[PDB]
Parts: sequence; C-alpha cells; structure tokens
Amino acid sequence: VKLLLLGAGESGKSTIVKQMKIIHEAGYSEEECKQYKAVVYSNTIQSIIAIIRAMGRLKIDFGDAARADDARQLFVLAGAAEEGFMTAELAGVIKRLWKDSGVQACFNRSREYQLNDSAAYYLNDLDRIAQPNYIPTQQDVLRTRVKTTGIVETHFTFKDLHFKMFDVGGQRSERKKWIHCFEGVTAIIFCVALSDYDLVLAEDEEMNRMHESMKLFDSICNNKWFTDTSIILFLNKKDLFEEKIKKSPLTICYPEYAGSNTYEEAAAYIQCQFEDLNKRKDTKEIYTHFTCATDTKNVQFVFDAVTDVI
Ligand SMILES: Nc1nc2c(ncn2[C@@H]2O[C@H](COP(=O)(O)OP(=O)(O)OP(O)(O)=S)[C@@H](O)[C@H]2O)c(=O)[nH]1
Ligand SMILES: [Mg+2]
Repeated sequence: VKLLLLGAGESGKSTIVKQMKIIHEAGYSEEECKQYKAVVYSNTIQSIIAIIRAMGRLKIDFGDAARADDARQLFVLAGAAEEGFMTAELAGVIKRLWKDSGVQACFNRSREYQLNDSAAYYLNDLDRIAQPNYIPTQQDVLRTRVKTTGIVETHFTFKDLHFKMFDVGGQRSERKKWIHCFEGVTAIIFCVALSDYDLVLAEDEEMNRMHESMKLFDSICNNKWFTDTSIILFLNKKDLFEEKIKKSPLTICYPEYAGSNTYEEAAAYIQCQFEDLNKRKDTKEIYTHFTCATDTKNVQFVFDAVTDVI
C-alpha cells in the first residue's frame, strides 16, 4: 500500500507521519525524544520572538514597562535555547513576557502576522519544559514544527498490510518536487487546515490560505493520472477551528456564507466547498474525515476507517 500525503504548507501532513509511529510502532524512544528537545526550545523562542516583533509593527506597548528590559534580555540569552539548552533565567524572562497584557493583546491578533499553531501549547507549559533533565513527551514531539524539504519515506505494517507512506513539503518552493512521487500511488491523503480560513500565506500576504488549498485540491483531484487512486480528504485542525469560528467570521473567506458561526454548520459548508471541486462526481468518490492530527486517539480511529476503505 503506497500512500502519498499532499496539501499546502502547515496543513498537518508531517504530524500524521509521526502518529503512524506512535500508533503502529511503540512511539518515540527516549533517545528520539531527546532529539526533539532542541526543536521544542527553538519553536518556543521563535514564537515569543514573532509576537515581540509584531508588537513593534502594530504599535502595541507592553502592559508593564519593565517588560522592556526582559525583552532586551531575551535576545541576549536566546542563543542557548537554539543549542538545546534552557536556563532557569531564560524561562523566567519568557514567562514574564507571556503573561504581559500587551503581549497577550498582540497574541490575540496573530492572524495579522505569522505565528506557529503550537505557540500557546509550549508557552503555557514553560515550567514543565524548562525543567532540568526535561525529555519531550510524545505530544511535545507531535507539536513540533519543522518545514519539510526533500521526500520522507516511512514504512509500517497494519492489518497485515505493509504501508509505504510518502511525505513532502507543501510550501510553494517544494511543490515542484511533488511530481517525483506520482508513481504507483494507492491512495492520496490530502490535508487541509480548517483554521486557515482567516490567515494569509507565509509566502504571500495577499493570498488567503484556504483559497490556495482549494486550488491545490482541484488540481490534484481532477488529474487524469489519479483516476484510479482513492482520494481521502482530511479536514484537519478541527480543534483550532472550533475555537476560531466563535470569534472570527467565515465570511472573511467565503463572503457568500449565510450560516451561523457554529462548528457543525461552518465545517459542513467547507466540506462541500472542497467536494464540489471534484468534476467526476458520479465516477469518482472522495472520502472525507475531520481530524485533529495531534490527537492520537482521533487519528487512530480515522486511520482504521480509512484502511477499510483501502
Ligand atoms: N492544534 C493542532 N495543531 C496541529 C494539528 N495538526 C497539525 N498541528 C500543528 O501544526 C504545525 C504544522 O504541522 P506540520 O505537520 O509540520 O505540517 P506540514 O503539512 O507537514 O507542513 P510542511 O512540511 O508542508 S511546511 C505543527 O506544529 C503541528 O503540531 C491539529 O489538528 N491541531
Ligand atoms: Mg511537513
């Protein structure tokens, strides 16, 4: 069984790859987790820095002036974290910045700039991750963000089927590499981030992230080459979408949306927007699933269902 994961940047493709290891193997060992220790620290430092940088551009002041000295110290000390080291002093500087009301106000305007989805997850768990002898947990590993370059190949056995899963980067510069994986594909798992509806591309701030996804799906779904390949659509980040729909209108993305700001109605509308792109509706089926890629139990059951479709 050859599976190819496609979708735009940060859609959740690489997270599904990590779940196969947790679910079908025995998860990440102590040595493997320790390798991710530097990614966690790097992800954390980059998140707080992205917020402090945006405050300048949007002209947002710190709630407490003293935070200005902490911001200074942050940069002086940031270098260590990059190397996989976190000093109690650095942890203290960041925790005080994160709690600042001005920092939080900017945090709440994250769609106006580019910020990692896992920023709050790590920043809120600073006491735990700044510990001496900290070893990333399986969830910390699943929460890391590293842009995929090249082609990753993973193998695993499930239900007496040997799987070969392929993963590639979704950002514009990596899409030219997709053609290298087009041979003998059994099924495509196309990932879409539901929470992308009010965000713009990191590669271009004039292009809405969800509209870019639609263009890609239309392109893949209707490619003659994939006529006999099963298309599985994963409408991902349902956890983030659930919290965002309450405070951010979907009309930002689909002006014609006339439903309420509820999860079930908004989610079903997006599903139809993607399913409608399929031009062979009578002769080509699309299998849609709503997922939370970081939730192992969710992914376990969805994959069960998917493999039966396989
Ligand atoms: N909260 C939440 N975060 C998720 C979910 N799926 C993915 N993430 C987070 O989103 C970030 C990006 O996901 P990732 O898997 O790296 O995307 P990608 O599609 O492989 O992106 P690329 O390699 O094309 S640039 C990661 O930090 C990951 O933990 C989800 O359903 N919920
Ligand atoms: Mg990736």
